[PDB]
Amino acid sequence: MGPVWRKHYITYRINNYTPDMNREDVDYAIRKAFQVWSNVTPLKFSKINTGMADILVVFARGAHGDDHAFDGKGGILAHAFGPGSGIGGDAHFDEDEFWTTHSGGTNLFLTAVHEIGHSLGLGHSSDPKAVMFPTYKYVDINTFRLSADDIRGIQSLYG
Ligand SMILES: NC(=O)[C@H](CCC(=O)O)NC(=O)[C@H](CCC(=O)O)NC(=O)[C@H](Cc1cc(-c2ccccc2)no1)CP(=O)(O)c1ccc(Br)cc1
Ligand SMILES: [Ca+2]
Ligand SMILES: [Ca+2]
Ligand SMILES: [Ca+2]
Ligand SMILES: [Zn+2]
Ligand SMILES: [Zn+2]
Repeated sequence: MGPVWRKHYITYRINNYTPDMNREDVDYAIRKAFQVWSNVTPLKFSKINTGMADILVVFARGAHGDDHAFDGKGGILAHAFGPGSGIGGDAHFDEDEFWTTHSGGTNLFLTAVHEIGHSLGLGHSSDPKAVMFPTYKYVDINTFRLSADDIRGIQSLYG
């Protein structure tokens, strides 16, 4: 349950870029992460560079202006606010992690799929195979799929 977006057109904006990855790789990871969720819902996501986006994507360090401070390398990798105005929906990634396109460090795509889950109103899964399982663990992103539980979860919220 919990809050949900009351529209099917949702915008996002990348507030800033980790220096860990090149810009196009960050854009790609985020775009593909939204696509994962749009593939199984009526939701559509558009990136904007100018304007008032629903979901702000932010990389930040330690105490960064909200009530969910980061903890340096390891521990919490990211956090996101559920649907709502203002800071609602926004997804924040811990810059003290080393973000990657791959298995080294912390994979941005996989983390973003999880965080966008939260941005859309999903909670955690008890399926060790679900992207909404509470702890990060790398899986081959080339064959990544939502689990049936993730799909049940998001379809119960939208459509
Ligand atoms: N423990 C781990 O496996 C890695 C660290 C590994 C490392 O050292 O690199 N950390 C993690 O997996 C941590 C653990 C957080 C904790 O202490 O409870 N989880 C997190 O960082 C959560 C964020 C996450 C999970 C995943 C994931 C899960 C399954 C498959 C693929 C990716 N991707 O990002 C944090 P959150 O759920 O958004 C969150 C944040 C703040 C609040 Br308040 C509430 C919820
Ligand atoms: Ca917002
Ligand atoms: Ca951390
Ligand atoms: Ca970093
Ligand atoms: Zn934050
Ligand atoms: Zn989570």
